[PDB]
Amino acid sequence: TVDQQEILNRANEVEAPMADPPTDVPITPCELTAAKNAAQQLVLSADNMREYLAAGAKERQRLATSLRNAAKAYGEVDEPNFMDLKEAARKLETGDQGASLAHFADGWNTFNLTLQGDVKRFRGFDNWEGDAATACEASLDQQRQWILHMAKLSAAMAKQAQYVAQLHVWARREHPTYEDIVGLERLYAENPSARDQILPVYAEYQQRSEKVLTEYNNKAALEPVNPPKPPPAIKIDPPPPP
Amino acid sequence: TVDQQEILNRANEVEAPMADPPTDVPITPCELTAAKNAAQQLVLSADNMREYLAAGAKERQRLATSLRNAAKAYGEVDEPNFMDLKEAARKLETGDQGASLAHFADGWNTFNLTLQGDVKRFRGFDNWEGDAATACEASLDQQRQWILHMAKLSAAMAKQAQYVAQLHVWARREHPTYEDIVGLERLYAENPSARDQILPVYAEYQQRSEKVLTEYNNKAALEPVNPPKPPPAIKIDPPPPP
Amino acid sequence: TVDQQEILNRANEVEAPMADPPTDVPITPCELTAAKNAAQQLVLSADNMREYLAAGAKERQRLATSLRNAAKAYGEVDEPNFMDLKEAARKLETGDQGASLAHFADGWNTFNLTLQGDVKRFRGFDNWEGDAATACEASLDQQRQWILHMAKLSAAMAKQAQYVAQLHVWARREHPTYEDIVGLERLYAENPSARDQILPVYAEYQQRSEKVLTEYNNKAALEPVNPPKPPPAIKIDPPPPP
Amino acid sequence: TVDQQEILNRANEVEAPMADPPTDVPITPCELTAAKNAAQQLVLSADNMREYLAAGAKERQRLATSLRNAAKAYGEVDEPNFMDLKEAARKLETGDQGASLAHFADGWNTFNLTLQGDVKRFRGFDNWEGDAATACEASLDQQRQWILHMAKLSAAMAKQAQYVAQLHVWARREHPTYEDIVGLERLYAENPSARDQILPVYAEYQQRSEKVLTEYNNKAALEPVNPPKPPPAIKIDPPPPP
Amino acid sequence: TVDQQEILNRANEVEAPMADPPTDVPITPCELTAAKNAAQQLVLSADNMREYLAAGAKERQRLATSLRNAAKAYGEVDEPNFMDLKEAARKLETGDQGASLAHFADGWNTFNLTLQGDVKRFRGFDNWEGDAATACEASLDQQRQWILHMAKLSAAMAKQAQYVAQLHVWARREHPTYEDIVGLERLYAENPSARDQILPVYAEYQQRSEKVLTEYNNKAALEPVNPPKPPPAIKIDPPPPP
Amino acid sequence: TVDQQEILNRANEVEAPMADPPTDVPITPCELTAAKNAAQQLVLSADNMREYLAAGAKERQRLATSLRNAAKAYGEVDEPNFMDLKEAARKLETGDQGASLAHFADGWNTFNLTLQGDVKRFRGFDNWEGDAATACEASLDQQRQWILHMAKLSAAMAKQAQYVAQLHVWARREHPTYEDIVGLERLYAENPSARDQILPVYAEYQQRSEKVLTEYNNKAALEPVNPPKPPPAIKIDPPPPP
Amino acid sequence: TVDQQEILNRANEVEAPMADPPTDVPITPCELTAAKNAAQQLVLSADNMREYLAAGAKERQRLATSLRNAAKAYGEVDEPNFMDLKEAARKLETGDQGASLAHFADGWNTFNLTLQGDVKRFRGFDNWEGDAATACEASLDQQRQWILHMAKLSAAMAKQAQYVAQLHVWARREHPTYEDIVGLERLYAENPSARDQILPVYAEYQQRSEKVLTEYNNKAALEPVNPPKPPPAIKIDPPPPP
Repeated sequence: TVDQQEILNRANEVEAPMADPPTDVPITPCELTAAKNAAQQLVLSADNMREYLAAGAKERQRLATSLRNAAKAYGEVDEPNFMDLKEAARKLETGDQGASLAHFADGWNTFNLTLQGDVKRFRGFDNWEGDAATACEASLDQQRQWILHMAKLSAAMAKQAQYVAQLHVWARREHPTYEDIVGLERLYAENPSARDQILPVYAEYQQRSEKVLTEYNNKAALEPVNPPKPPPAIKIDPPPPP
Repeated sequence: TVDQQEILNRANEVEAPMADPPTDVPITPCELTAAKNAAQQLVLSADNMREYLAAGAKERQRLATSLRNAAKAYGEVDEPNFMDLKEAARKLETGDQGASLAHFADGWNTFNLTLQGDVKRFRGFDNWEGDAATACEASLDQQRQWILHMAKLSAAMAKQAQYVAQLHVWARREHPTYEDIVGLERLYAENPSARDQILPVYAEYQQRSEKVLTEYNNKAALEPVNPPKPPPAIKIDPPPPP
Repeated sequence: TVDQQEILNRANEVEAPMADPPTDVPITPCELTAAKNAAQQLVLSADNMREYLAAGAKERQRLATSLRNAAKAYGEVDEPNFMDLKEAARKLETGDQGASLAHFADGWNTFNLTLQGDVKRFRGFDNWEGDAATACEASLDQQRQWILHMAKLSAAMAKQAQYVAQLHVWARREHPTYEDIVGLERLYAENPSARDQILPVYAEYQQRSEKVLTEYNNKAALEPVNPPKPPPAIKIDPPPPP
Repeated sequence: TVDQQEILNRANEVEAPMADPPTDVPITPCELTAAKNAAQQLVLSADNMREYLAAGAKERQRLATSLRNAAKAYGEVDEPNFMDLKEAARKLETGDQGASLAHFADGWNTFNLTLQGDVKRFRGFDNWEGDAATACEASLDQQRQWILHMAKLSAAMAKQAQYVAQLHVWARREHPTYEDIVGLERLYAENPSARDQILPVYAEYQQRSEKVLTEYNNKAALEPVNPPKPPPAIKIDPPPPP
Repeated sequence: TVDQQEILNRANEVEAPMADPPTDVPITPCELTAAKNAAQQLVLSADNMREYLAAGAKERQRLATSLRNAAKAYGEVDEPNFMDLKEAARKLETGDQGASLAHFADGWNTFNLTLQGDVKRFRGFDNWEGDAATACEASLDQQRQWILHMAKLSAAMAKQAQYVAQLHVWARREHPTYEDIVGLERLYAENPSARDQILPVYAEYQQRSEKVLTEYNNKAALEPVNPPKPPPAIKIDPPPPP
Repeated sequence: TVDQQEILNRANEVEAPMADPPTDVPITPCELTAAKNAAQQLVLSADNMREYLAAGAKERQRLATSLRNAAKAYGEVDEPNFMDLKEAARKLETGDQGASLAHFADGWNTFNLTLQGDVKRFRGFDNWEGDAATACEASLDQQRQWILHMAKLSAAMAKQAQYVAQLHVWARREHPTYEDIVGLERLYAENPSARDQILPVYAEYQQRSEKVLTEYNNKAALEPVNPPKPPPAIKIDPPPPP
Repeated sequence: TVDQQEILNRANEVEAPMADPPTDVPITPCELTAAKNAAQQLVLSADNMREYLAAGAKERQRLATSLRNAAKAYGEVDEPNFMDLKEAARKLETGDQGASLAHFADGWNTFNLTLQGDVKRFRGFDNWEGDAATACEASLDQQRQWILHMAKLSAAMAKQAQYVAQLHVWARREHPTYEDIVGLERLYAENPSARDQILPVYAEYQQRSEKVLTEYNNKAALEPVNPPKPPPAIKIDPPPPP
C-alpha cells in the first residue's frame, strides 16, 4: 500500500543541497555616477537573491522534516570649457570597461540552467497514494514552481548586467575620445587665428558629449530584482505515542 | 441500459501507450556562449516535456483503473586587436551550423501531429449513460485538453529551435568571415604605408562584428517551456463485497 | 393551454439531420516540411470538427427525446552548393500548388452558410408556455449558439486554408525558379573565367532563397482548431404511471 | 391614485405594430466565390434579423398582456496561360456591380432611423406609481434598450453591405480589364517576334491580378450578425376572483 | 437641531425649472442620402434628449415632494456618363452647406454650460443632519451626476453636428465642381478630335468623385445618442396623523 | 496613556482655515465662439472647485468637532467673399490674446503648491493610541488624500488654461492677418487685370483660414473638471453624563 | 525551543536608527515660473518623504516594543518687441543652471542604495518557531517591502530632479542667447536701411523662443511623489501577571 522507504529516500533527496549561487562581484564599468549606481544595484540584487535562496533551503529542510513525519506516521522509523569635457571623457574611460559585468552575467546565466537542471527532486511519488500524498505533492510542486521562478529571475539579472555592459560599450564608442580632446585643446592654444574655425567643431564635441551622458543617466538606471519569499512547507506533526 | 464490455474496452484503449517523444539531442550551432546556453535550454525543455508526458501516462493508467472499477460496480468482472576579432569569427564558425536544431525541430513538430492524431481514445461513451458516465467523460475531456495543450507546447519548442537556427544562419551571414580577417591581418603586416587606409575598413569590421554578437546575446536567450502537470484522474473506489 | 402536437412536431424537427460536413482532403501545396505539416494540421482539424458535429447530433437526439418526454407528461402519446539550392527549388515546385486547399476552403466556407441557414429549428415555442417551456427554450438557445460558434470555427478553418494557399503562391513567386538555377549551373560549369562575375549573383540567389524558406517555416505553422464539446441537453424524465 | 385608462392605452400602444423590416435581396456583385459567399452571408444575416424582430414583436405582445393584467388588478375591465487570366477578369465583370448592395444598405440604414423613431411607446408612466409600476417601467426600458441595440445592428449590417460594394468597386478598378487581356492575346498570337517584349507586361498583368483576387478572398469574408434574443417580458398573473 | 425652513426652501429650489433645451432643427447639408440620414439622426437624438430632460424634471418634482414630506415629518407645515457625374455634383451642392448644423451645435454647446451652471441646487444641507438627510443628499447627488452626464451628452451631440458640417465642407472642397463638369461636357461635345485627350481627365474626375461619395457614405453615419433615464427619487411617505 | 491636550491642539489645528483659492476671472482670448465657450468652461470649473473647497472646510469643521468629542470622552474639557475672411480675422484678433489665461493658470498653479504645503495638519497622533485613535487617523488620512487630489485637479485646470492660451497663440500665428486681407482687397479692387493672378493667392488665404478655425473649434473644447465631494468625517458622539 | 535572547537582540536591532535622509535644498535652475514651480514641487516631495520616513521610524519602534512583549511572554525579562524677447532670455539665464538639482539627485540616489543596504534587520528568525513567530515575520516582511518601496520612490524623485536639470540644459542650449539679442537690437537701431533684412531673422528668433518656453511650461510640470504611509506593526499585548 504505502512504502515508507520511498518516503525516507525522497525526504533525504529533498534535503540534499543544491549548487551554490555564484559569488562574482560586479565592478563598475567606468567612474560615472550612473555606472557606479548600476553596479551597486547589481550587487544588492545578487545579495537579495542569495538571501532568498538560503531561505528556500531552510524551507526545503522543513519540507524534508514533514516528509519524515509523514513516513513516521505509518511505521516505526529509526570661453571653451575644455576641462569639463576632458573630465567627462577621462571619467568615462577610467574603468574596467564592462569586463566584470560579462563575467557576472555568465555566472548568473549558468546558474539559471543549474537551477533548472535539478528540479527532479520535486517529482511526484510512485508507490505513495492517499490524502497526505496529494498535499505533499502539492507542496513539492509549489517548491518546484518557486525554484523555476527564481531561475527566471537569475536570467533576468544576467540580462540586466549584459545590458549595462552593452550600454557602456556604446557610450564609449559614441563619446569623443580623451586624446582627441587633448589634441584639440593644444590646437586651440597654439594658434588663436583659427578660433573662428575649430570652435564649431568643439561645440559639436560638446553636443555629442551631452547626447552620451544624458543617455547614460537615463538608460543605466536599473530597477531592483526583488524575489518572492519561498512558499511555506506543509507542517505535518509527528504522531502521538499510543 | 449499461454495457460493461464497452467500459472494459474503453479502459483498455485509454491504458494503451501512445507514441514515444523523440530523443534527438540539440547540439550547439557554434561555440559562442549564447548558442551553448540556447542548446542547453532546449535540452532541459525536452527533458521537462518527456517527464510530464510520463506523468500523463501514469495519470491515464489511473483513469483506466477507475474505469475498470466503474465497470466492476455494475457486474462481476474477471593597435588593431585582430586577435579578438578573428577569435570571435573562429568561435562563430566552429560548429554544427544549426544542422542538429533543424533535426530536433522536425522531430518535435512531427510529434505535435502525432499527439493530435490519437486523441480518439478520449471520446465520449455510446451506450453508457448515468451520473458516473458524465464524470468519466469530464475526466477524459480534461485529459484530451491537456494532451492538446502538450502538443501545442511541443510545436512552440520546435519553433524556438527553428528560431535559434535561423538566428545563427543570419549571424554567420552578417559577421565578417575568418579568412577575410586573416587576409586583412596580412595586408596590415606586409605594408605599414597603408596603415591610414585599411584601418577605417578594419574599424568597420569591428563595428559590424559588435552588431552581430550583441544581436546574438540578445536574441538567443530562450525562455523555458514549463508544461502544466497532468490533471488528476477521477478516483472511483471499488464496490464493497455484499 | 398546451398543444402537444406542436411539441411532437418540434421534437421531430430538432431530431431531423442537418447537412453533412464536406469530405475534401487537403493535399500539401509542395514537398516542403512546413507545407506537409500545415496540410496534416488541416486534416486533423477537419476530423476534429466532424467528430464534434457528430457529438452535437447525438446531443440534439437527446434533446428531442427530452421534448418527447415533456410532451408525454401532458397527454398520452402514441564552392557554390548548387545541389542544395536546386533541391530547395525542386521541393518547392513539385506539388499541387494549392489547388486542393482552395477546394477545401470553398467547401468549409459553404458549410458555414449551410450551418447558419438551418438554425430555424431552435426557435422558441408558440403555444407552449410554462416552467418547462422556458428550460426547453434555454436548451434550444444553447444548441443554437453552439451551432453558430461551430459555423464560425468552420469559417476560421477555411481562412487558415486560404492563408496557406496564398503563402505558397507568394513563396513560389519570390523564390528563384528551378530552370534559372539549372541555367546558372551550366553557366558556372562552361566558363570559369566569369567565376568572379556570376558568383555575386548566385550569392544573391542564396540569400533570397533563405528569405523564402525562413518565411515558409515561420508563417505556415498553423494553430489547431479545437472546438468546444456540445452543451448537454436538458434531461426530462418520463412521468410515472399512475 | 392609479388611472387604469392610462394603463389600457399604454398596453394598446405597446401592442401596436412597428414598421416592417425591408425585404430587399442582396444579389452578388460578380461571379467570384468570395462575392457569392458575402451575398449569402448578408441574406442569412437579414433573415436572422427578421426572425428576431418577430420574436421581439411576440415579447411586446406578452408585455401588453401583462400590462392589461396589471390594469385588471385594480378595477373591472371590459506558356502564357491567358485562359485563367481572362477567366478571372470575365468572372470579375459578369455581375450586378454592387447595384443591389447599395439598395440593400439604404433600406437597412433607413430602418435604423425608423426603429429609433418609435421608441416613444416605452416611456415611463405618468399617473401610475407603486411597486408594480417600477417593474413595468423596467420591462419597458429593457425592451427599449433591446430595440436600440437591434437598430445599431441594422446599421452595422448596412455598413457591411456598403463595405462589400466599395471593395468590389476597388477590385474592378484595380484588376486589368477583359478587353485589354483579349487584345494582348491577339498581340501575342499575331507576331511571335515580340515574345520577349510583351511577356514582361503579361507577367505584370499576372501579378496585379493575383494582388486583386487575394485581396478579394481576404476582405470579402464577412462575419455574421447574430442578434441577441429579446428579453422576456414580466409575467403578471391575473387576479383571482373573490 | 433641524431647521424646517431650510428644507422647504431647498424643496422649492429643487422644484424650480431649469433652462429649456434649444429647439433648432438641423437641416441637411445637401441632398445626398447620407447627409439626410445624418440630419434625421440628429433630429431624433435631440428629441430623445428633450424627452429625457422632461423625465428628469418630473423626477426633480418627485424629489421636491419627498423633501416636503421630510420637512412635514418634523413640524406642522402650512461612353462618358456625364449625367451621373453632374447629378452627383448637383446633389452635393444643392443644400444649406452646413449653415444649420453650426447653429444647432452652438445651441447645444451653450446648453452644456447652461446645464453645468445650475447644479448649485443639489448642494448638501447645512443645518439638517441625521439619517434621512444622508439619503436626501445621496438622492440630490445622484440627480446632480445625472445632469452632468446629460450635459456631457449634449456636448457630444454638438460635436457630432460639427463633425458632419466639417465633413460636408471637405466633401464640397474635394469633389469636382458642377460648372467644371458642364464645361468638360461641352468640350467633349464640340470637338471629338480630342476624345483621346480629355477622356483621361474625365476618368480622373470619375475616380476622385468616387473617392468623395464613398467617404461621405462611410463618415456621415452617426451613432445615436441614447441618454440614460433619470434615477428614481427617494420616496419618503408622509407621516401618519396621531 | 492618553494626553487630551494633544487632542485639543490637533482639533484646533485641523479646524484652522487654509489659504483661499484665487479669484481671477479668465476672460476670453478673442471673440470666437470656441474661445468664449472655453473661457466660460474655465469659469464654471473654478466655481465648482471653490464650492467643493468650501464643502471640504465644513467637513474639516465636523472632524474637529469629532476630535473634541473624543477628547471630552476621556476627561472634563472646558466672387471673392472678402467680408467673411476679414470678419474671421477681425474676430480672431479683437481680444485679450490670452493675457488673462496666463494669470489664471499662474494663480491656480501656485494654489496647487499652497494646498500641498499645508497637509501637515493631517499627521498621525503621537501620544494617543487606542481604537478611536486609529479611526481618527484614518479620517485624517482620507482628508489628506482628498486635499492632495484637489491640488492635482487644480494643476490640471491650470494646464487646461495654459493649453487654451498656447492654442490661441498658434491660431493667431497661423491665420492670415487682418491688414494683409485688407491690402489684398484693395489690390483686387484697384486693378481687375490681375484677377487671374491674385485669386489663387486669395484661395490659399481661404484654405489656410479654414485650417485655423477648424483647429480652433476642435481643440478649444475643454472637458469639465468635476471634483469629488469631500469624504464624510467620522461622527463620534459626546459621552453621556453619568 | 524558544531562545528569548535572540528575540531581545532582534528587537534592539529593529529599533536601531537607520541613516538620515539628505537635507539638500533644490534651488531653481532659472527665474522662469515653471522652473520655480518644479523646484518647489521637489522641496515638497522631499518634505513628504522625510515625514513618512519619520512615521516609519515610529512604526519600527512600535514593532520593537511588540517583539519585546513577545519575548516577555516566555520568560522574565529585566514694431519688434525686443524687450519681451531679451527679458525671456535674461530670465532664462539668471539662475543656478541646474547645479543644485544635480546635487539633490545625487544625494537622493545614494539614499536609495543606503535604504536598500540595511534591510538585513527584517530577516526571519532562526531559533524562534511557533504561531507568534510567523506573525512577527510577516510584520517584519511588510516593513521590509515598505522600505524597499520608499527607496524606489527616492530613486524616482532623483530621476525627476535629473530630468528637470537636463530640460534646463536643453532649454538654454536651444534658446537664443541674451548677447545675440542685444547685438541684434543695436543692429536694428543703428541702421534702419536693413529693416527689411534683419526682421525675418528676428521673427525666427521669436518663433524659436516660443518653441523653447512652450516646451518649458509643458515639460517642467512635475507630478508629486506621495508615499504610502507605513503599515501598522503587530500589537502584542504584555502578558498578565499570574
